[PDB]
Amino acid sequence: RELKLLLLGTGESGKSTFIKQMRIIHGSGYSDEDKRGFTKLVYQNIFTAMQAMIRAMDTLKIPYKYEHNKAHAQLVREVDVEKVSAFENPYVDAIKSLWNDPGIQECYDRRREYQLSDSTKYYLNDLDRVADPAYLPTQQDVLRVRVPTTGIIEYPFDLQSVIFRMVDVGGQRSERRKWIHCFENVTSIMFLVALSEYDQVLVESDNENRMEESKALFRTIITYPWFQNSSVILFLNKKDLLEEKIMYSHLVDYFPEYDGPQRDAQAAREFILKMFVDLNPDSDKIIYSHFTCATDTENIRFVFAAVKDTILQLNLK
Ligand SMILES: Nc1nc2c(ncn2[C@@H]2O[C@H](COP(=O)(O)OP(=O)(O)O)[C@@H](O)[C@H]2O)c(=O)[nH]1
Ligand code: ALF
Ligand SMILES: [Mg+2]
Repeated sequence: RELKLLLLGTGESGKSTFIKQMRIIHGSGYSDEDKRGFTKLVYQNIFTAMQAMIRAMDTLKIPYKYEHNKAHAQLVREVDVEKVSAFENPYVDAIKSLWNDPGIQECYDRRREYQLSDSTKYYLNDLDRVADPAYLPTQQDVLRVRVPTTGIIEYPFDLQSVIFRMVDVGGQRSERRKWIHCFENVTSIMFLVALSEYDQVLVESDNENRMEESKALFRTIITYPWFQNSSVILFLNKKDLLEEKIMYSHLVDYFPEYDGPQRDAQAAREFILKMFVDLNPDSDKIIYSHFTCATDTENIRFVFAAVKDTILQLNLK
């Protein structure tokens, strides 16, 4: 009855964000209790970002500008999110002072040297409103919250006239080996790759570029013999991150083969798309690609409007 889909990609790529977007558009919008729960999630995300960037500053031995905030920094090291609660007054001022500190700002601008959530800037801009006790996060705040998924999570859903069940899976290397069981009757595969992953290395490995791992995984998935009868769609996510990363980072250093002009977001996107589509072994196969940004509802709407039609045309029964 209902067709089975997979959302595949390396960790942090953005699969769960697309699941949230699909639920929001063609499902049930999140309720007040949902946002109340997500407030704590946002709180621990902010705490994790603060701790990670302080640890990065320490490892990189970058001096601080504010001596007083150093005390707060120590307090930051003492905060533990296992026995977590709502944000408290003594922490909001310290976080604001740290974020306003130019030294840690430069450290974050150098974020390529360590792992960090892409939502850090958004929450930092939010500042008091998010940290305000009267926290009423909007759909954007809920979408821009990071919660590492793990294990196979089937998400039943249906279109206006057809039923298409999705499957969200983890992207961490240790977890990918659990996918064996979700390939039983795949009707079409959606693959997510972070356009901005070209600069950051994996989390599980600090020496392998994320883009190389993503390309290897895409090749491995296409090489699967039993997917020959299933369509594949390559969602190029996080274009809004890449349009700034390229402006701030040169794609030549990551992949020198991209000899195109610098600062051209469209050129870099086209180069990445060509590089990924080249990995297919046999040209008779067709690969559909769509630039997108899971954090924007309109882009997901537009992409899905055609993805559903393509899937329906692919499977006539
Ligand atoms: N700015 C931006 N952030 C994104 C986009 N896609 C995903 N993210 C963020 O990336 C973080 C991690 O994505 P995640 O949901 O874990 O994807 P998953 O690893 O495949 O499950 C989330 O907190 C999202 O807010 C995007 O297109 N643009
Ligand atoms: F990297 Al994930 F769920 F965020 F596998
Ligand atoms: Mg996830």
